[PDB]
Amino acid sequence: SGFRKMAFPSGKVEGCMVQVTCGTTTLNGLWLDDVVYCPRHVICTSEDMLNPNYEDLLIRKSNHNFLVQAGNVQLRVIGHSMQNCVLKLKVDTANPKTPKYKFVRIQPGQTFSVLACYNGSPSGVYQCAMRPNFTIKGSFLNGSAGSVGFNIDYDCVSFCYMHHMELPTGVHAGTDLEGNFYGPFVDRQTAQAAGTDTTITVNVLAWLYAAVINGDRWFLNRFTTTLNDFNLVAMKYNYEPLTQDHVDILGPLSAQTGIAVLDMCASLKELLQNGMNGRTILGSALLEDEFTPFDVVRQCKV
Amino acid sequence: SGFRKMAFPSGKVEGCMVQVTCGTTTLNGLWLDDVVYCPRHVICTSEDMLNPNYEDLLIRKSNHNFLVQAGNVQLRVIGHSMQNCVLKLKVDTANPKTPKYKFVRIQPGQTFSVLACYNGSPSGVYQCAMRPNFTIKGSFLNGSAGSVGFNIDYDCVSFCYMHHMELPTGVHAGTDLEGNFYGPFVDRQTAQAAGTDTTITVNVLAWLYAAVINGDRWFLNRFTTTLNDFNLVAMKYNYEPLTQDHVDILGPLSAQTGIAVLDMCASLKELLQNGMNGRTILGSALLEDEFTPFDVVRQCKV
Repeated sequence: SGFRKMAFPSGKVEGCMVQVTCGTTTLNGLWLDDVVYCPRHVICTSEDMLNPNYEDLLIRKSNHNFLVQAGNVQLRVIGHSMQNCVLKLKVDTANPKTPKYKFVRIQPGQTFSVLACYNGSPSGVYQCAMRPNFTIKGSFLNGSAGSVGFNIDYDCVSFCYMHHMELPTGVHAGTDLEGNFYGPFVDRQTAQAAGTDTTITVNVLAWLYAAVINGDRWFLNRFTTTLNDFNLVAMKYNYEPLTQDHVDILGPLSAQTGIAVLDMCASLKELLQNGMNGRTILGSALLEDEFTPFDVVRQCKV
Repeated sequence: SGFRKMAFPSGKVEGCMVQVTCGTTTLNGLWLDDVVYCPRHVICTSEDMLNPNYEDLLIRKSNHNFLVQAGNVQLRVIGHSMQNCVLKLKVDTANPKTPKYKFVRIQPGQTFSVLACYNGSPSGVYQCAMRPNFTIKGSFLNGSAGSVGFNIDYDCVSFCYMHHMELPTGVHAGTDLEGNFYGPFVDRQTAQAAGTDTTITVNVLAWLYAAVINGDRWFLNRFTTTLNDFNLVAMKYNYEPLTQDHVDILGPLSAQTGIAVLDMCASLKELLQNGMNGRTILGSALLEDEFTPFDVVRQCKV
């Protein structure tokens, strides 16, 4: 037993990280088959981040202006093309370590692992969620751009995030591997800011089921609620609405614990309105919302 | 910006995990060079749980009774030995993925990355601290014994933990890689209890520094303290003693923030005597003690 924020094993992604350098600017790239993906802001210099004309910057670059190193193996670039807000650098050598993979765009509320990398070298792996306001609360220093987020299912890597930038409140914004940003953000210096964030209700319910599975059940009670009475309280506490589809998705955990979803909602309602009164749930004094139902099922097994 | 529980990249350790089966019992082993290390209770049957005599159980086993599979490769056991609570199975092939490595016995309060594995297949990675009472709070189900904990420094994997068992309170116990158990525990299914745990003071101070680096400053104040006076307060709250060597190890974080270590001690003292008044620090409503000073510098150093 036990329940922990767990990331996926990072080995399959580690062998895909490379360093991309354009002039004096270096960040990380993702080397799959004979293509290296990286944020397009690598082609800027200090006099360019204000209003970059990315189309014109890239045309004026030649293939020999991109220095791609996979460890100490130099990869020769033989084509460069725009992919929305990332670059696809074609190289002459296929990555021998390319895993089975797909590119997937994740929904707010879904989790993934992040391999934080600097200078093409992995530093750490951690788990995090795509927030409802399309940011992630990551841990990233300067040079982390091009670090990727991913899920792994039966040795297939589903890449879902590439890191681009830090917003003024310290949260992080980035794209999918098709180069489209999550949320309204742009890869320019603007006054852009994260919108107000909310709590991921279905995940908090999943985590309370995990707590029940782990023998932590002081917050269960005899009350039940309707879905709508729950959602009115949830709104008041800046929680996302719970849909019928979320209730259905919580079906497997409801069956395993014998606790109906709307009874757990009654528990959550009481926790929102009265607090924990000094108690903890799974070691936490706050309600945790970065575990999905799938994360609980995979970690708690049967 | 941002602060997350961050594990080391797991690739180097993933290539060392194998499956060891004896009869109906399966768990994980660690394959380095031509030796597989695994918990000795793989040789246990139903009648052996309360007081196994492991000398007897091992003599009743031949090299052929041990099935080792690395991926889809059967490894031939050509030798078997018991050292303390682990078994060393000599196999006929050296692991080609053996990383540069060492075996180390970690000290209480130190942290490590755990690669949780079932059937020889890594499932997840997460951070754990060796508690002062020599347990860890992990996430381990049946079949996870032989999962390892490790740190990585300059491509060298320092193995510090092999998982063996779960105590009745739901916390975890295991050995170093020479098979010596952390704490007074024994690998048998008896009523065992850990001592009351204490809080790892140097790590709380490290995390307060992480909070300051990330913009939380509300708990700072002008009071300072002696090391001696603070340690009287720590003793009163079941906090570990702070040594002068802890103070030295916090110096890089005092340097980056401008807060003298004994001033941070004064802040911690006020936090313990008053609580947080519903405020949070780095997102938590509790003081967190599972980050070492090195852990904070790894994520925060400019």
